[PDB]
Amino acid sequence: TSAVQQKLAALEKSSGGRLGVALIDTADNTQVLYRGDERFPMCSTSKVMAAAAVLKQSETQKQLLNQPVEIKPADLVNYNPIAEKHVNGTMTLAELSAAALQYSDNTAMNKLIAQLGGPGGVTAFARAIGDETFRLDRTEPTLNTAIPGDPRDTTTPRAMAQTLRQLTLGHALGETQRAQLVTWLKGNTTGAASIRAGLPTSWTAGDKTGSGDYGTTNDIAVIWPQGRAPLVLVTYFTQPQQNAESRRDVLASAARIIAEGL
Ligand SMILES: O=C(O)[C@H]1C[C@@H]1C(=O)Nc1cc(F)ccc1F
Ligand SMILES: O=C(O)[C@H]1C[C@H]1C(=O)Nc1cc(F)ccc1F
Ligand SMILES: O=C(O)[C@H]1C[C@H]1C(=O)Nc1cc(F)ccc1F
Repeated sequence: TSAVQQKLAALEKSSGGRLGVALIDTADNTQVLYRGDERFPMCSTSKVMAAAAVLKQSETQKQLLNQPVEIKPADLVNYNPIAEKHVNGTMTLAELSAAALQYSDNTAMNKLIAQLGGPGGVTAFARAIGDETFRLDRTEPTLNTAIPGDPRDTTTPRAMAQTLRQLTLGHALGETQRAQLVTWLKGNTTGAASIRAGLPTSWTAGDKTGSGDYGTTNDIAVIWPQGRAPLVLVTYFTQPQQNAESRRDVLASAARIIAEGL
């Protein structure tokens, strides 16, 4: 095991939880992995798959993103920063995708799931792009129960890094769609204490965070340094106590360790 792996392991030991990291450097396509093949609860990081899948639909349904979707009072779940603003109104599939990605809105995510025919339809997209590891099983908010050993709504750091790469840097999506996804991720509001906090301040990043029970604290990011090829980094973290507090600082520190290890 490398120096970076030794430092990640020490970080993990200090934290009291379980840490999963995957970095892909698109320069030589080398990967740095820590518990890169263990399952972790995705929590809101799964929102990237649901949004990408609706993007995929729009490559044939050209005005899909502009379609109004009713927000009903019964639609609202535990955390709806944007959707609660449009109750007895409508938001578009574009606005829903933005709200899900940028504010982590759970009602928004449930609309995206419905648009895909259920959690199976989101998993269908993963399979359509070669990700055989991602599984989405539940809707919001129960997908965040993050129960130790539960395989539902999990993926591995290696799979999610490979997927995020294909979506934002690769050609799993049409160009218009990819660029929309990159824009959306770049404008995330929830990520300042996570991966971004561990990165040289002049790097551009887009990311999606996620949190859940068992103090589960996640972030997935595409990163663009300057004068070197982009990176994708996944940092997943979960803890033994059901009511454990969030540890975004762990993700910041994993990303600092990786950033130094380049
Ligand atoms: O075992 C697995 O995870 C893969 C082979 C199973 C599979 O693709 N199932 C599956 C895929 C989907 F996209 C939706 C529902 C499903 F049950
Ligand atoms: O979905 C795929 O193309 C890969 C996972 C393989 C598969 O057989 N899929 C699959 C299996 C199932 F049992 C149900 C739905 C599915 F899509
Ligand atoms: O965590 C997020 O990204 C936002 C979506 C909100 C959410 O459901 N998270 C969440 C769920 C839980 F069940 C427990 C803790 C949480 F932080």
